[PDB]
Amino acid sequence: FMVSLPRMVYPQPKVLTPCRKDVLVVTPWLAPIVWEGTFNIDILNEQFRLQNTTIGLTVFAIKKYVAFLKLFLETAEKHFMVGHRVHYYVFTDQPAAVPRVTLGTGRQLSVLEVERRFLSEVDYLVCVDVDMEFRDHVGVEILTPLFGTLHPGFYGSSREAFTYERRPQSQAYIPKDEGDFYYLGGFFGGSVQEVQRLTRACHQAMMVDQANGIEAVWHDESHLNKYLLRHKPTKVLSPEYLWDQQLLGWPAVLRKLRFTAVP
Ligand SMILES: O=c1ccn([C@@H]2O[C@H](COP(=O)(O)OP(=O)(O)O)[C@@H](O)[C@H]2O)c(=O)[nH]1
Ligand SMILES: COC(=O)CCCCCCCCO[C@@H]1O[C@H](CO)[C@H](O)[C@H](O)[C@H]1O
Ligand SMILES: [Cl-]
Ligand SMILES: [Cl-]
Ligand SMILES: [Hg+2]
Ligand SMILES: [Hg+2]
Ligand SMILES: [Hg+2]
Ligand SMILES: [Hg+2]
Ligand SMILES: [Hg+2]
Ligand SMILES: [Mn+2]
Repeated sequence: FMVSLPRMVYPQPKVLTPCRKDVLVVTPWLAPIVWEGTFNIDILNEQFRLQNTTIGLTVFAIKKYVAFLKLFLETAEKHFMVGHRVHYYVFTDQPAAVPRVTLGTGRQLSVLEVERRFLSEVDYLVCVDVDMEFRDHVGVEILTPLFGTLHPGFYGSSREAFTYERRPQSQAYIPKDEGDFYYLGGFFGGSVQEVQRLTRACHQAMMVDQANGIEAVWHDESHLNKYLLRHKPTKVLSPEYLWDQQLLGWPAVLRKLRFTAVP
């Protein structure tokens, strides 16, 4: 049950004025593609807060990667789901190496040394790479049953150029005439149920490939793309959500660089 939104004063949307004229803002299966300018964050924040939404953010930090945790968490505190309940899940082989980062109210962190727990603790799961930093707003506009993010190096490429797994012997196989977009393995998420369905599917597919003596060209990312091709995401995030300014600069089409690679 969703309660009514309170009175709000904001610019009236204009039916005869496109949001963005330079980019596709909706997929052929009617899923919004999230770009700056397409959403009113005040309306969205209201909608999700009225649901007392809790977002889980998962990251793996093994070996030398534990060094990226401090900046990742500090910047997440400044830009990730601020105002909402957040639960960080850090999977690491070095529990004692996790930095002591100060968190805002309503936010907590759990260290898991290297399920049904996520189903009882959070509403949405966001899975990202740790060697990154938030530089701008990453909020509830991304929440939906299942979302993928456009790879910053292939958003303008034709499907034929996509680095999908091309060997029929692999479960991640996608022919040259198939494919919507090339999604990043480093930033995906959705409801706990949908995320677990995706990871369960990829885990099984990778096991089959392993038994068959084959390894997808881009590992988990290849399987993720196969899954999202066959199970269309309900929202697609623009490259604003995972960029590398060092390797790609700051194009005009990107009004904001929200989450980026650490040099
Ligand atoms: O030895 C590793 C390799 C990868 N990772 C995690 O997996 C992510 C993605 O792999 P990686 O960053 O090495 O490649 P990229 O995805 O940067 O090409 C890393 O950012 C970490 O979050 C890790 O913890 N230990
Ligand atoms: C995930 O890659 C990045 O965040 C940096 C992208 C920089 C611009 C060039 C993008 C294409 C080459 O990057 C590599 O692409 C392959 C798939 O073809 C994998 O996604 C690699 O992780 C990525 O580094
Ligand atoms: Cl993860
Ligand atoms: Cl991840
Ligand atoms: Hg708009
Ligand atoms: Hg995850
Ligand atoms: Hg998969
Ligand atoms: Hg997998
Ligand atoms: Hg996957
Ligand atoms: Mn990475």
